[PDB]
Amino acid sequence: WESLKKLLVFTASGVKPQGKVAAFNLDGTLITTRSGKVFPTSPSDWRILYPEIPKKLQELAAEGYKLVIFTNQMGIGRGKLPAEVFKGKVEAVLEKLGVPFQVLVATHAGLNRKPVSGMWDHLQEQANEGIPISVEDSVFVGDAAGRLANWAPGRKKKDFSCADRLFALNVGLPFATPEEFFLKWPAARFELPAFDPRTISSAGPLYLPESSSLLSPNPEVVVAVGFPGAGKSTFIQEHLVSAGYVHVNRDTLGSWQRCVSSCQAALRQGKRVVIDNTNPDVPSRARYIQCAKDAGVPCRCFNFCATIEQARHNNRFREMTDPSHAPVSDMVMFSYRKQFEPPTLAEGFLEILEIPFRLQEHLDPALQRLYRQFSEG
DNA sequence: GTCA
DNA sequence: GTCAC
DNA sequence: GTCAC
DNA sequence: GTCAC
DNA sequence: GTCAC
Ligand SMILES: Nc1ncnc2c1ncn2[C@@H]1O[C@H](COP(=O)(O)OP(=O)(O)O)[C@@H](O)[C@H]1O
Ligand SMILES: [Mn+2]
Repeated sequence: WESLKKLLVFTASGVKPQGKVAAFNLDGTLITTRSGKVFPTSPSDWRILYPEIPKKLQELAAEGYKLVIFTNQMGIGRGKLPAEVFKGKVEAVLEKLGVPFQVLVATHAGLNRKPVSGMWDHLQEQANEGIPISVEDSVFVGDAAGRLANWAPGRKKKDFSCADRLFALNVGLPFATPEEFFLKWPAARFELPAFDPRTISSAGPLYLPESSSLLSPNPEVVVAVGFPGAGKSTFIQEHLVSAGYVHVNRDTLGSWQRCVSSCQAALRQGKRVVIDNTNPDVPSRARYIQCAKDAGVPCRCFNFCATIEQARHNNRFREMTDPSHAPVSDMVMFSYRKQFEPPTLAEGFLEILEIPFRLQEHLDPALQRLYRQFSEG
């Protein structure tokens, strides 16, 4: 065993560096509960999932594969499951399996939690003896495979997650469910998430209508509207603030009232101001429209188009890339969704720019890779 | 993020 | 300093 | 309660 | 956390 | 402490 950075690593005696791997998930793939319940009642509540398993694990072992387990255990980092308790469930599990295994445990959220590919990377980079690992000559077996309800005669309930299949996808590993793999069952029906980060691009206009202009040389108030994670601050900094707009932000000032004051003062200095809040509904936007009317200046709306799933994906990406910032929770997202009212001219706007979400152009490579990965099961 |  | 938000 | 598989 | 008290 | 899930 060893305790690393948001990661656990049990390495067995007899585990040998190899250039192909056969990796599995733990719960639901190698073992299951005797209870028939999701989580283990006793710490004795576990049995091998199929009797075929140790036999196949032995063939693979001799056919040269390195044997590895990729398991999410966040209940650990969240204090719902003491490490040493779990630390030895797998030690136990290993013996009944017989074969030498290498175990990688994702204790927390972030790059290491499947479907994101951290644990895999940690293996090719640090956990072998530098010997490369052929992705296509490898394989991942997992039960979190997004299978539909009633995916087989016996099996009624839909999978709780598509995390294992998506992990495979992000890596490029061939994938199979424990039944397809161990029992030679035929591929089951399944569905992937509706939002696919791989097909997001930079193609198309930065804003609509294209006839309009992003900036104005005269004082105005620009009111952003959009989910947290829609990319408002990033866009506003790159195109408005760096050109002289005063950046007014509740996150920074503490209250809408202070935003209003600060907007008022900026207009008094003859400046152009942008309100970088979520501003989801008519009453939130009216605050700033009123300021514009009072100062006798135009008010425009930048309406950020990111969908909830796009914004959630960005939020996950922020957690992994920018930790000093506090994670927005889904509750915040669902609340925005219920509050939301489309911006319209009747509110008193001079115009409304729609700002579609467009992948960042010259994005650094290694972060493009990360951004491209499915980040939730 | 928000304080409606 | 407490309060509703 | 909001980061158990 | 800030607002209005 | 509130919210939607
Ligand atoms: N156009 C874009 N392409 C790729 N990533 C983006 C884009 N806009 C924002 N991001 C990333 O998404 C996250 C949210 O950005 P941010 O501007 O803070 O959103 P908001 O201000 O709407 O909450 C950040 O990680 C940021 O780097
Ligand atoms: Mn922001």
